[PDB]
Amino acid sequence: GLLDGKRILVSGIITDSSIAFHIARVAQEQGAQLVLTGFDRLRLIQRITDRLPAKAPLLELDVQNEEHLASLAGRVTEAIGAGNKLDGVVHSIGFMPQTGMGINPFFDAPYADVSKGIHISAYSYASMAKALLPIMNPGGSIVGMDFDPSRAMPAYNWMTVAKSALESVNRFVAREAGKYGVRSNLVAAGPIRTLAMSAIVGGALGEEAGAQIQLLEEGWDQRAPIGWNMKDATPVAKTVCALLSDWLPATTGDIIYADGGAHTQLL
Amino acid sequence: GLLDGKRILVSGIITDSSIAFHIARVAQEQGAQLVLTGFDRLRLIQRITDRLPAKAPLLELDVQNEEHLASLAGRVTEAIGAGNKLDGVVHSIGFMPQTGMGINPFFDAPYADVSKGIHISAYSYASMAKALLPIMNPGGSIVGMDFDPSRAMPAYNWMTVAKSALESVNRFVAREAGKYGVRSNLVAAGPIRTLAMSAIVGGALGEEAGAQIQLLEEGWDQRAPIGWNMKDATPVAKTVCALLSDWLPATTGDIIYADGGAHTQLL
Amino acid sequence: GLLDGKRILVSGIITDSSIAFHIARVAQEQGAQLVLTGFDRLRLIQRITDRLPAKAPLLELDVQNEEHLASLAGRVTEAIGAGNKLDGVVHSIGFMPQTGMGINPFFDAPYADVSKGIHISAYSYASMAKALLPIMNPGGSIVGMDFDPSRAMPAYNWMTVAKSALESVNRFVAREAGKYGVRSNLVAAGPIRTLAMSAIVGGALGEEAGAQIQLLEEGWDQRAPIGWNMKDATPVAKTVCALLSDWLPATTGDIIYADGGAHTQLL
Amino acid sequence: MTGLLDGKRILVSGIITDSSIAFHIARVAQEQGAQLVLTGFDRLRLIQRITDRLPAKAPLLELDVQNEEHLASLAGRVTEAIGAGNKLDGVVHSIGFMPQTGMGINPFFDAPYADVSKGIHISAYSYASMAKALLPIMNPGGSIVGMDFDPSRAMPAYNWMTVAKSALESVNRFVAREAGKYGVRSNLVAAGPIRTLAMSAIVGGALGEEAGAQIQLLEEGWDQRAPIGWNMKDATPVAKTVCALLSDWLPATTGDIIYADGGAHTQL
Ligand SMILES: NC(=O)c1ccc[n+]([C@@H]2O[C@H](COP(=O)([O-])OP(=O)(O)OC[C@H]3O[C@@H](n4cnc5c(N)ncnc54)[C@H](O)[C@@H]3O)[C@@H](O)[C@H]2O)c1
Ligand SMILES: NC(=O)c1ccc[n+]([C@@H]2O[C@H](COP(=O)([O-])OP(=O)(O)OC[C@H]3O[C@@H](n4cnc5c(N)ncnc54)[C@H](O)[C@@H]3O)[C@@H](O)[C@H]2O)c1
Ligand SMILES: NC(=O)c1ccc[n+]([C@@H]2O[C@H](COP(=O)([O-])OP(=O)(O)OC[C@H]3O[C@@H](n4cnc5c(N)ncnc54)[C@H](O)[C@@H]3O)[C@@H](O)[C@H]2O)c1
Ligand SMILES: NC(=O)c1ccc[n+]([C@@H]2O[C@H](COP(=O)([O-])OP(=O)(O)OC[C@H]3O[C@@H](n4cnc5c(N)ncnc54)[C@H](O)[C@@H]3O)[C@@H](O)[C@H]2O)c1
Ligand SMILES: Cc1cc(=O)oc2cc(OCc3cn(Cc4ccc(Oc5ccccc5)c(O)c4)nn3)ccc12
Ligand SMILES: Cc1cc(=O)oc2cc(OCc3cn(Cc4ccc(Oc5ccccc5)c(O)c4)nn3)ccc12
Ligand SMILES: Cc1cc(=O)oc2cc(OCc3cn(Cc4ccc(Oc5ccccc5)c(O)c4)nn3)ccc12
Ligand SMILES: Cc1cc(=O)oc2cc(OCc3cn(Cc4ccc(Oc5ccccc5)c(O)c4)nn3)ccc12
Repeated sequence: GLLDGKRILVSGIITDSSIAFHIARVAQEQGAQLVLTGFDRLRLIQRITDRLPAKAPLLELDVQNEEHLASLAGRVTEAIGAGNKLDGVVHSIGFMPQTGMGINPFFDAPYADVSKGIHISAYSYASMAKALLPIMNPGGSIVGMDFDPSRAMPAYNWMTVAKSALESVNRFVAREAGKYGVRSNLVAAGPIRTLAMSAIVGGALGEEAGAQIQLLEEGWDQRAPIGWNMKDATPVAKTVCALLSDWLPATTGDIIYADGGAHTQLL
Repeated sequence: GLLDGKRILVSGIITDSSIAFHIARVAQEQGAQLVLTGFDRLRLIQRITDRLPAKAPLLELDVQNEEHLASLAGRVTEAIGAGNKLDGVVHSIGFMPQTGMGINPFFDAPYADVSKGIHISAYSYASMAKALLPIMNPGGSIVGMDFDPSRAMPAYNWMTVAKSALESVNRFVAREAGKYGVRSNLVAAGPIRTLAMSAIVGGALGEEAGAQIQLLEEGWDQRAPIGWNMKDATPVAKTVCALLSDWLPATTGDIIYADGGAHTQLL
Repeated sequence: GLLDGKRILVSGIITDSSIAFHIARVAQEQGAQLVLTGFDRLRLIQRITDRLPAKAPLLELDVQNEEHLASLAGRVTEAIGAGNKLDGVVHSIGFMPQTGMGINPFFDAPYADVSKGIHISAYSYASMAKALLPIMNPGGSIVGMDFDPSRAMPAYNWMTVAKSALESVNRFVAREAGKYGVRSNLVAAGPIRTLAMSAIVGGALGEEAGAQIQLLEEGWDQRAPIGWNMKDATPVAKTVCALLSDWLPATTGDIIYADGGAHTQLL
Repeated sequence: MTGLLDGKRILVSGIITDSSIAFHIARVAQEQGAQLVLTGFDRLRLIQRITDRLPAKAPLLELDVQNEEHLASLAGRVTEAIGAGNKLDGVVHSIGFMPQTGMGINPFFDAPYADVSKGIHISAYSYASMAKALLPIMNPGGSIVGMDFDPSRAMPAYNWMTVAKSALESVNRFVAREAGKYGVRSNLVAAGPIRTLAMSAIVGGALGEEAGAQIQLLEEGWDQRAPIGWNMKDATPVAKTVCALLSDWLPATTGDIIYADGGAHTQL
């Protein structure tokens, strides 16, 4: 049990393809006791989370809702029991309106759209850490999901901007989390076919979704020295669990790349 | 005449200490014909800009005002004359509310304040390029001001997140501007005593402002192999002019460090 | 056991303070079956390895001796039993002559000395992977020890160049290892009081050794959001074991920073 | 005053053919008023014919960066060429070499250290040894510029030259620490691909039958990646970037890398 006895809050399950679903599955297989947070369709998410290896309380969390955030630690504490604290927090949340993605012109995305995406995808990492650090044990770990935004790329558009914001937020979350003996890190994952990829990325690409996703999949697997499988979230979930474990105890404010080594190779 | 006969739009002048004031001064000393944009205190900005080596048309430009941005190209064309286009555009604009700066807790900055800062400091780089690219000549150059946000640091707080988003925005503006034969780059300057430093950073640092700024100047100057004088914007102004000129014609989506070499040295 | 049943080669032990000694100890506490390699003071190394939880075979390996490298895989197979292969390889080797370190002028290190340092510290990562890759199992992992060379610093001098070379070598060794299903990563560790730190770094600093090392420990701990203990190799050793495990299976050609997050913070 | 490098005395090393990056650096620097001192290696009679194709006449000095005597006499020979009492305002290092075993389709692991070490000596250590030799005859406000090819990520064919470029980048950061004492800047120009003798003879030669396909993929792929396009046949943009660094217009940039690659390294 890599996470045996650890109490871990995992956010971001929307379907069984979600990276958070696989983080939760691997974490439960490794002995973690989970609290899950879901957004919007809690009744559908409930149905999905029933397919996880073990039962886990499901709490509603809209990161844009200040009352959900203010009552969060209290709702987590009643779910895990008084006296118990969290050892891990998984932020696997992202959003960007379709206007800030795909073939929609980069300059045409209104700031209202971009700002909502930045709020959910980047600011929410600080807001979740602010709400959960008061109930985190020393030695704990906060992990957020990133997609390497160091270079501009096709389709990802304003989400790349949101991920660059996220990386910077992570380094500041590490400064605040250090006061609690808590580490804060991002897992920069390769492309995994999720509902976000299909509905947000795919949908915003339209006529170009097929070619772009094919080129992304073939190019990523070629670039990755050990290959990359866009339909297998397990290596990403295992990396998130390594950061939640006690086996990366000196890493904070950082980014672990679970991308097959793709970011290290030009071609 | 490094910028001889170039029509250059310079935004960001508020006082004679502004980085945009020194860029405007150096650019005019190099033969550039300027169009200056100012925000909020245009009567006072007219007084400051009257101190430049040559008088230049001053236009109002609030980067949050959609009408100012939509009318920008037409107002510039009216200033430079029909049939003329801009060769350079300088974005030297930044803002971050007090809550997102200094000794005020990072976690206590509301997203409304952070979003306002990201709008002005990062999104406006894309909205200014979108407004001005249709009126820019091939071979042109768009330059924005950055402050190395790759590592977290005391006091800079959410402005670091805005600069990280700005760096990502710049890489996407480079893609769009490339279609016009225009380069887009950021100049990451070392610290310079401007109104933004004293009023925004210093204001948010409270009683710890004098010591933190003195510590920053000494540290930066010690780390920089060629030294650093935060009272002198000229080295920074010259670096922006090098980017506006045809002497860096193969550089786009990039950050040029005008910081004394500080970011290349640990101690 | 995180490394249950894995056969791992650990090079680089000279004293019980060596980072490789703690990597070997932690790997053995986690079920790894080790094969140890040592250089020059084999008798001392044998006494040192007698302090490890389990007595592992000790193999002579001077990384500048082509006979030792050409016979390495055969000697390793004699040690771990024919029919058995390595699951992991740890490179924890470094050397730089005194002229290429400390207060000795950077410009005065003769190339013969710098080349020796680069050969042991950087090229040996590729020569070790070349010898051991044919006897490594798919899923295997090669880990090297690095010290963040992205920025110049005092005293490290030509060893910073050797580490920059090593980071590049690591990225190519990942291209080669990838075809065998083997990962290749580096652990950029924070400062640890080892024999190399006192004899090589401290030795080259002269009478400035205590003050410089005291400043390094204080500065590193100050910068690390989770703190840093120069007398504690265990967090570093734990990180190397995480890379040797199946829990980072999508990371290759990469660098994981086991430095307390110090590289992500300016101050 | 009249030219970006007016009145500056600049040493330019690395000219071998008129396609060399150093040749175009020399040409553009002379076009901007720089008085040059050129350095050449091995084929000095052939190089003298190449250096006569430049806009203005410049002295040509022999310099094998692996030769202690050429380095020890260098500042003296430069002082003789520019006149005593005059100093260099710039130094350009556009030198590189890596034996075939360390390049192309030759297996990365089979490159012997003797070969790799020669390449790192010529391509990375020499940047420090040239600075050590020329900093004592450089003026405050001076500038040392070296040539780099972005080694932050592994790539096909570049193999051990990537390792030398990584070492060079780290050397440049330390050369900045030393040059700073003299008020001199030290930077690299990470240029995009340019059709030079090194590309054809060393890279192409090491690529064997894959030379044409890899060069065509490199050429078109870089142009595509670069938001402003990239012309592998035009070294002028790179030459202008080196002159920009040798000028007084990047006065606060040291120990750094300026990318003259059309922006390609910023795009995935
Ligand atoms: N799928 C990939 O290839 C990939 C790669 C790298 C990083 N990521 C990151 O992984 C994370 C999860 O994405 P995914 O690919 O698993 O997709 P997904 O669609 O399964 O997950 C996105 C999640 O964000 C949640 N979310 C959106 N708005 C929210 C709000 N206001 N409040 C709370 N939750 C909200 C959704 O409910 C959903 O569970 C995101 O941060 C994403 O950017 C994904
Ligand atoms: N001063 C430094 O040390 C330093 C260092 C690195 C980068 N920078 C950057 O330089 C730029 C200019 O800052 P400065 O230091 O010269 O300070 P400054 O106060 O002189 O400049 C900031 C400018 O932003 C303008 N601005 C604010 N909100 C705006 C809006 N809504 N629309 C249009 N303009 C708006 C202000 O009117 C002012 O002219 C900023 O991007 C800043 O982050 C400054
Ligand atoms: N100590 C630190 O603070 C620190 C920090 C980051 C990285 N590192 C790296 O970790 C590694 C281990 O060093 P350490 O700090 O544990 O010091 P150490 O003195 O314990 O180990 C250095 C080892 O290198 C071996 N070595 C030297 N020349 C060799 C050769 N020719 N062939 C084979 N082995 C050879 C020595 O025998 C010794 O075992 C080195 O690569 C070092 O640069 C150390
Ligand atoms: N050509 C490109 O695409 C490209 C791209 C980026 C960087 N670079 C770098 O630019 C520099 C110049 O290369 P180039 O492309 O102009 O090729 P080139 O063949 O024209 O120049 C290489 C030069 O190095 C010289 N040299 C080799 N060994 C030497 C020694 N022992 N002493 C002195 N000089 C020596 C050669 O004589 C020649 O003048 C090299 O450092 C190269 O790595 C080239
Ligand atoms: C290199 C490359 C080659 C190519 O041919 O095409 C590309 C297309 C790309 O851009 C589009 C994209 C990003 N990804 C990975 C992902 C998918 C879902 C994510 O979750 C989200 C959650 C909310 C909002 C938006 C996204 C996410 O953050 C990352 N897949 N598709 C990126 C790179 C290339
Ligand atoms: C290393 C260090 C040591 C130390 O003791 O203290 C520090 C304080 C720092 O953070 C505070 C800061 C940043 N600077 C530089 C600047 C000043 C004005 C800017 O303009 C703005 C425009 C709008 C909004 C906000 C700022 C700007 O973008 C950057 N000066 N003050 C950063 C680093 C250290
Ligand atoms: C910021 C700072 C302040 C200060 O006052 O002083 C410093 C000295 C530093 O540079 C010197 C150094 C590096 N370290 C960490 C290490 C120690 C041993 C290693 O092993 C080796 C094996 C073979 C050869 C050389 C070293 C090693 O690779 C890294 N400790 N000392 C770096 C930074 C500062
Ligand atoms: C992106 C990409 C796509 C692709 O399909 O293929 C590639 C092949 C590459 O690697 C091979 C190479 C590097 N270049 C650029 C150069 C050419 C000459 C140089 O000068 C030297 C001086 C002495 C010794 C060796 C080289 C030099 O430093 C860099 N041209 N060929 C690199 C990148 C790609």
